[PDB]
Amino acid sequence: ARRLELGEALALGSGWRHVCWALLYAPDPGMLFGRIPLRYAILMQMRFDGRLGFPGGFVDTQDRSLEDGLNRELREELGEAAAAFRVERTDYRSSHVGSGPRVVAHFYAKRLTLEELLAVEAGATRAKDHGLEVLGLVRVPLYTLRDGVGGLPTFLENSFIGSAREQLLEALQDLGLLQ
Amino acid sequence: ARRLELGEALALGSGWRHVCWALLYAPDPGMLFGRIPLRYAILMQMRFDGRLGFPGGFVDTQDRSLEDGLNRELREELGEAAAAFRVERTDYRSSHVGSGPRVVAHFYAKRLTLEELLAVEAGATRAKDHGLEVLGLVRVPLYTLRDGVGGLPTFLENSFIGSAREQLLEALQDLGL
Ligand code: NA
Repeated sequence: ARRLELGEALALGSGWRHVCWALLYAPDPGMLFGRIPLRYAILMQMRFDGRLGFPGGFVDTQDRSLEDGLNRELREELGEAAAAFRVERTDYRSSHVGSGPRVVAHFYAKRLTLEELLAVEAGATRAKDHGLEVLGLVRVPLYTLRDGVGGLPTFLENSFIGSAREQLLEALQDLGLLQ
Repeated sequence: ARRLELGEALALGSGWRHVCWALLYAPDPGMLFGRIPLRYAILMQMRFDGRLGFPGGFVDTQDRSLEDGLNRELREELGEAAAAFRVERTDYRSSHVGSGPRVVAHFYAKRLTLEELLAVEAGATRAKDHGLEVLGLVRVPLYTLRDGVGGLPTFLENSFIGSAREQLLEALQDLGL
């Protein structure tokens, strides 16, 4: 897909929709079976349309900026625990020309505490969106199991919204969250 | 993949292993967007290997029964709120046998109240397996969006464990989908 600089993405015409996406993650010393290290807890969401994506949403008229809407979309999607933290410009990573009509996507990534992250998993089922535009949260498995396939490689065979799969890969590399 | 009656599978030597799956569902009057009926809320686990499947698991020998073992497995995976109900032999649907691995797979379905099922979802992250063998719970979308693609058919392009996708399609056919 077509990478764009943030400023050129804000410059696009009035017929463009802007959509904001957050990778929310925290460190995880946990060990699966006491032997495979999780390394980090990273969240993704099953969308209404059967696809895996990131938390976020379309920025609306009364949004004074990308971040105020992003955070607003998160609270609607994840519930009150999202209020504990605020995704900010420093967390911004990239902007992409999405798919379909005139849509451009902004990708953020925000390190939390494991308690913060867990507190968002635990309340996510009382949110406005849940059971409607949102079907379920899952953690991205960062390990590859003994048969060579189960874990991350298998998990990437799933359906992703737009280009989420590519943004995820890029972010695990840039943030060093594998190997 | 062959189909077996229960007593046939229960006769088989002790070294054969047993795996038991439960499809938990509940009527959901909900309307997605105000326009698309949900009909039923059904739950699926995303297992540790990246594959989606029903809650369930292997029986160990401290499990007396197919059902104790199944019901043991659900408490571990979904938490305390699984105790609201017990999956019984009356909810048995079928059994299947594989090629290579010597395991019989038994399939169950258990009708909940919607509040029962939401308590299972709400309580799910305090379950022992959460963040280890279970990565999270999804609902199954039973609709198809206008495009013929978004919804159930895309949900079906995910990766699944074993006979889950099939077991789901089987259960949807009986329910009136
Ligand atoms: Na599991």
